[PDB]
Amino acid sequence: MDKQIGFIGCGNMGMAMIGGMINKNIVSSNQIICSDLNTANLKNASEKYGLTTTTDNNEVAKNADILILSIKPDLYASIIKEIIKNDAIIVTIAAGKSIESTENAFNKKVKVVRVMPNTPALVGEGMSALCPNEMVTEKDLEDVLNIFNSFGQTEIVSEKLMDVVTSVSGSSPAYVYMIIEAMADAAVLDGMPRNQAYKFAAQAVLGSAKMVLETGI
Amino acid sequence: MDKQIGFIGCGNMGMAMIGGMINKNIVSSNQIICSDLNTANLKNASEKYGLTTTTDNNEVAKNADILILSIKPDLYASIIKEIIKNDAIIVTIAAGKSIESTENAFNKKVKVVRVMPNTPALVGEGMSALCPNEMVTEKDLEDVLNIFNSFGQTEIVSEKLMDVVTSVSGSSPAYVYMIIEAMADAAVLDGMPRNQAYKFAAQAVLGSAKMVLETGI
Repeated sequence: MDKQIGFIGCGNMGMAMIGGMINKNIVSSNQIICSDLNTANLKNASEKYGLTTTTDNNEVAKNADILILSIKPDLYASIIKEIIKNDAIIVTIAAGKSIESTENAFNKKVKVVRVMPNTPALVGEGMSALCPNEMVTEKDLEDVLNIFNSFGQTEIVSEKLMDVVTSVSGSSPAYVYMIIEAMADAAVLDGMPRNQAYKFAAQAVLGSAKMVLETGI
Repeated sequence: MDKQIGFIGCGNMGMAMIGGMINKNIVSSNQIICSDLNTANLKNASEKYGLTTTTDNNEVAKNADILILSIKPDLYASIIKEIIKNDAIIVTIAAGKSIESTENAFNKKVKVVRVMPNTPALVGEGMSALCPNEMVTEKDLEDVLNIFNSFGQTEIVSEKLMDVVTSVSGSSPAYVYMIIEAMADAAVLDGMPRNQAYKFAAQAVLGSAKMVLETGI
């Protein structure tokens, strides 16, 4: 896409999203601008991707066709705008704040997509739940999906199920770590080196999950 | 590679390997020849990939620089050759037969790589253990790794650990199905549609496993 992408917040999750978009050739680095409250994060974004960085959240929002907000739930009210483009798509992540809440911060009729991504986005295997408001068009939604598809899978869900979404992704790590450790320990006891054992176990788990994902619904 | 690839056996696993190699541009379909005892399998290979098929296992072996054997463990002794190229790499899959055993069937000094792949190769997320004999060169091994890398991960293991390899991949499906079902059921009880619930659960598991695979050894 020829869209300008703006990130308010560029810690681990922002970096993950930018990495996906570049890896999948969805946008070029010269189409991305970011801010963060932490200077080390700006430095990391700049040095890794070569994108435009700024200390002014207004410079990010000024030209952004898609504006991604990845800040503390507690900071939302503060950051949220008269400078945003009239047709900008606002994307809120690490949902803890509803679409209603975000609409009432901008006041006006604004396009909003509330998203709940998860940690494995960091390795290109995220699961992202998206919920658009009524201002978002079919093409607008397609653009946001293309972004989240670049580092994981995506699903459209009602806002009422976002709680259920958090539950799934909050539980998975413990469940997975337990079965990987079990398989890896059994292998180590049978003579396999530990680093090799974890690789076999993790990839075995990943492959079985992919089988379920792709075959037998 | 400019190598001719030969498959004796082209059921699910052969099809998986061919699909990976084509998907990753490792070889073109015009570099692949296959046989199988089952006519429906030959038909499937031909119609899906457009490769050369034959009812003669000798025609497969005649020109193959890499010969992949994916038949019944019970059929190995029968199929195994004076026609094979002098420098051909013999790849045995679904290991139940040792390198020693395969060497003694060919009689001569033959290059052999015993491989143990697993079902999720079918979806591009296999875990393959490889063990070469002393005739295989560094470049020979690299070529075989490139093939198995095209539908999964790979590891070089001693033959004594192949038993451990079978154990890991034989146990994973039950462990994974149990945690995916658990997560999916909890989501369904909380109002999420079942097909959506399985997608979230499976991708959550896949992502956590990828995190272990990539970060923290």
